[PDB]
Amino acid sequence: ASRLYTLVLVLQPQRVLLGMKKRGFGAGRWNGFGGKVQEGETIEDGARRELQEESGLTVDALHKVGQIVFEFVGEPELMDVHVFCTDSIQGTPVESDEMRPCWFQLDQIPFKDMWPDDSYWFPLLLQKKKFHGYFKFQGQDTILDYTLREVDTV
Ligand SMILES: OCc1csc(-c2ccnc3[nH]ccc23)n1
Repeated sequence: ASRLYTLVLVLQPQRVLLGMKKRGFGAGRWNGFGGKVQEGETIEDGARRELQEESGLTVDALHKVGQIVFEFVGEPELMDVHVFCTDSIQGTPVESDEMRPCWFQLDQIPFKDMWPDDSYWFPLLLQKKKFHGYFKFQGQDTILDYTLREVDTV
C-alpha cells in the first residue's frame, strides 16, 4: 500500500533551489519540487513534469539520488518518494499562487523551515551520496522512527 511521488532538487555547486509551498500538503515549508506520478507516465517523466508545473523550469536528464518511504501514523498509504537531482535547467524560477522559489547558498539551507527528515538526508545529497530512507511520522513534526542508508544503486 504505497503511492508514487517525485521530488526534484536543482542542486548547483554553490546553491540549491527550494520552493515555499503556499497551500496543501507541506504548506509553509521549503522543499524541492514534486508530486504524484500519473497513470501511463514513468517516474522520471513525472518528476520532470512536476518541476515544470511548480517552478517553471525545464530539465533534461534527471539523476536518481534517493528513495524515501514516508509513513504517517493513522494513514493507510505509504508515500514512496523518488528523489532526483539536476544541476542544469532552463528558464527562470517563477513565483505562482502555489509556490515561491528561492535560491539558497549551501551554508544557508533553511532546515528549521523544512520537513524535519531533510536534516538527515539532505547532507548526503550535498556530498553526492545516494540513499534509501524510511521515516515514520506522528503528525507533520515528530519523527517516531527512521532508517537511512547509503546505496550505490537507487
Ligand atoms: O511529492 C513530494 C512529497 C511527498 S511526501 C514528501 C515529503 C514528506 C516528508 N518529508 C519530506 N521531505 C521532503 C519531501 C518530503 N514529499
